[PDB]
Amino acid sequence: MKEFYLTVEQIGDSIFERYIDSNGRERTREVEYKPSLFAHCPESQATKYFDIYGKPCTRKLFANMRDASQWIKRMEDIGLEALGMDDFKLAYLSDTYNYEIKYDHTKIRVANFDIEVTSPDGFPEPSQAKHPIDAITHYDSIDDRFYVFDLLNSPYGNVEEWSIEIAAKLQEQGGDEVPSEIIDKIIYMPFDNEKELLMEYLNFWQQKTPVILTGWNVESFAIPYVYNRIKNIFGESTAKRLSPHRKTRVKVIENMYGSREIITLFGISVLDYIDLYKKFSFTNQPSYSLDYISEFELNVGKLKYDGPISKLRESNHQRYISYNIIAVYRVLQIDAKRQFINLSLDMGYYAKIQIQSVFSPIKTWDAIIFNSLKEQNKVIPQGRSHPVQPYPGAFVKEPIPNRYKYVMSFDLTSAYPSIIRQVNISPETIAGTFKVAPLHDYINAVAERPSDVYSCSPNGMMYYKDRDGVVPTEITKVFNQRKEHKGYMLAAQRNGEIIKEALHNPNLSVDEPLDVDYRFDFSDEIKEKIKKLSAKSLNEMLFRAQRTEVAGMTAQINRKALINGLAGALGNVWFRYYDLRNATAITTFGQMALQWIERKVNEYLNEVCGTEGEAFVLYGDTDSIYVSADKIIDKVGESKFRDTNHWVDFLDKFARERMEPAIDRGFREMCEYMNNKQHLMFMDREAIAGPPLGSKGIGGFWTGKKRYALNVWDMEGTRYAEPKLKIMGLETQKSSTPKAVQKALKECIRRMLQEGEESLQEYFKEFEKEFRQLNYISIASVSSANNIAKYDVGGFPGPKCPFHIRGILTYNRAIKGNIDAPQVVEGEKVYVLPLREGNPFGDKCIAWPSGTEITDLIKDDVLHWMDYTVLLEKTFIKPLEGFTSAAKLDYEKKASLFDMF
DNA sequence: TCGTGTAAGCAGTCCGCG
DNA sequence: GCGGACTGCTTGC
Ligand SMILES: [Ca+2]
Ligand SMILES: [Ca+2]
Ligand SMILES: [Ca+2]
Ligand SMILES: [Ca+2]
Ligand SMILES: [Ca+2]
Repeated sequence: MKEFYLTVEQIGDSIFERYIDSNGRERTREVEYKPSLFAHCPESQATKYFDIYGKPCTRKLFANMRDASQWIKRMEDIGLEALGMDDFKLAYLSDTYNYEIKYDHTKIRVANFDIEVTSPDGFPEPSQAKHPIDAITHYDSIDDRFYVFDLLNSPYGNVEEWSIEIAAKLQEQGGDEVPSEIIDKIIYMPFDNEKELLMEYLNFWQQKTPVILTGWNVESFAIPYVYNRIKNIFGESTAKRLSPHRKTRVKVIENMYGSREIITLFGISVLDYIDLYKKFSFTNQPSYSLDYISEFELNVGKLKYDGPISKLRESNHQRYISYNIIAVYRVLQIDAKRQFINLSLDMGYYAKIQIQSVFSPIKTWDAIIFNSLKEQNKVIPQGRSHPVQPYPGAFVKEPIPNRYKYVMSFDLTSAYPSIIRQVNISPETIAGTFKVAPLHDYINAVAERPSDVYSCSPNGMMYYKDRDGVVPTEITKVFNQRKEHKGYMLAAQRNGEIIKEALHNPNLSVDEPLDVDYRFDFSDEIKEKIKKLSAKSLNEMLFRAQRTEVAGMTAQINRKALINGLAGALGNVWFRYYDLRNATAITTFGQMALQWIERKVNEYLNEVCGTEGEAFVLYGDTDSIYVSADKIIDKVGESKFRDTNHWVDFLDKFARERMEPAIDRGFREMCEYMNNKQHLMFMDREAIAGPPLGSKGIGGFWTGKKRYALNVWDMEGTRYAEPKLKIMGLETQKSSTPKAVQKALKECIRRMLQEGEESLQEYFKEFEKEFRQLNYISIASVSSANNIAKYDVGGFPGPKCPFHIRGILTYNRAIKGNIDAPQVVEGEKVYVLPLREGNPFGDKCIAWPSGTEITDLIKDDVLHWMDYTVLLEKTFIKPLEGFTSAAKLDYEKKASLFDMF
């Protein structure tokens, strides 16, 4: 097999590399790597190295890495550019792995771990590590085993061994319900004292040294706690054994307000799953406790126990250990679904970076572009300092607030990357500038043609047409990967809809789910077999189809994010290729493209309808248009349609055979106008939306920019078994809106779009009547909580104190004197409830940590004093009034002359 | 919230508005 | 009460 790296580090003048050799074995080596950097040289000096602008360079070979770094400093002192890759480990990987890396994940040691620490005096701070580590569960991907280290004797209690037999039993048998599929994979090790536990853990770690290290909050809690606890008991040298090279660094992570410390373990790649989830999931959750996320992702019930976690070990050690094990398994289950580890490895090896660098698109693209340029003997420019400067972004059309009955939407495939490719936007393809006219002059095609030689953006920039820039070249490669995975995702989605239809008529039989590849549209033979299957088999197939769709989603959406991140990075001062000329070239072209195509679509539709000046495009944001299809339907007449699916077919055909060719013609003209390198503006139909045929549903509505709802029958070629709501911006989509309120608002919208005014009125009346019965957590608002200390004046709200911070201050007064009560953590999320006048808490609201029950000390009082009237008005009635007034509809029945009977 | 970009919505504070 | 200036938060692209 071809060799591949596992980890790489610079330690002084040495590269430390862990890698898989050609026989599939893990090895470690120290290499005295001699880096090269570059300086500009005279034209007369023969060379094969050139900078990205074609200026010749001399290569400078250094005796060591320190000499290279010192040379960079002196070049700054002199005032001359020091060219080349200044991150020497990236240069090392580029030299050592000069080929597309093919990796074998089965050879990569992926460790998932979690620790328990009993603490009687509050949260056990990792920087202090003053309490014993009393449990570690460490899953190893190569062994496929859960290694359990269990402390039986502690100053906080002596306990009996954990029982695997009780652990396996149902909760109803008094067991812990540790999943049967992992029972045989547990290796249980009890210990008489903490010193022996930790010494054995370190010996185990030496034998099975993680390459990828993950878990939940491991970077912020488990790793620093373990490091500091070992450091406190044994000293620094022993704690450094967590690093295969015995090197660690306390790393200070800084943000807008305050900073925190993590421990860098040289030769390990830490990918904290909470951070993977936050970057790659595209959710925004009210809470990030493992319980909360596991319930959301897997539909598993919360791990239930009695009393505080600080007393769980002494009261129920059995459950304490089982829950530690299950917690590790839950992360593995989430990854089996979301496949974020697989993604990180794919992207990391593609870029040739430390795997943990996948969190940084700037680092990722720096590596990709460096490797690409190096292939041609080209030399990357030195990074420079730039002041942060604002620049313009996208155009968003102001919609007329209204109901919109029939709607078809269209948007550009990978808009900004497509613009980069079309225009040929790259640091080294800049050809010059032209005299800019107002944007509307380009939009309306009255401005003079920018260039007869170069490819242009309406911000004034001109680009070479003879050759592709490195940015277009590399962005295309990742775009092509994205396209492949999106294909699999959409096929799985379409396959899912087939199964859902079949589920209307399940067969009374005993059978098996079909062995199929859900990434490809089901053949006719598979469809016929599906129509004969039982509900059990069909539901298992639906589950598998949906898991395939999720896998495709992860792969495609994060590749989309990477290429969009390149366009964004051009506007970040820390990017080697930062250039506001290029950043603005993209965004300004985008504004033109949207408004240009709005004009073209309006022109086309006025032509087919025989009208003048009519606005068919009702809305657009960045790269999208929403087209009113009422007149198209009305030209045929609703009476002529057999059912809903019939008019959906008709609009689908109209979009594909009439609209898209017209859009394409419009964009081809624009490409010629701007003299672009290649026509790549592909604006495909997204949604077909409308009310069910013969209903009183309104179909859709807009309240304003970035705020709308559509009843969708077909999305990017997926024809739904049941209509699906596309809701954007509205409160149903905001993590701040209470859970039960999101649900109620969604049903209100569903009724508006599908059933009509009278149906909406019936539901409103019932919700208003019953909502006080809802569980307090389900009706609590949510907010991130920053700057608690800033607004805290002697425990009371200072000037301009935000509402949610006021709530936290209220909470803090109510729990004062308790070391056991949960503390609100700066920067994390809180639930928030309004309080009625004259409550014992002395203020108008209270807040507590999200994803948790409020502490028993105050729960009963909070419940008694909760202001249901304010809650309802703020979270439900106000947004609903917004929806209904926009839609020209009433949520309460108005009086009429009929009432007199 | 360490980690690519901008546009833009709504909640709430403060305070003007005769 | 509603708006504007402002902070804070969050979402859509
Ligand atoms: Ca725990
Ligand atoms: Ca798009
Ligand atoms: Ca059937
Ligand atoms: Ca879009
Ligand atoms: Ca599309």
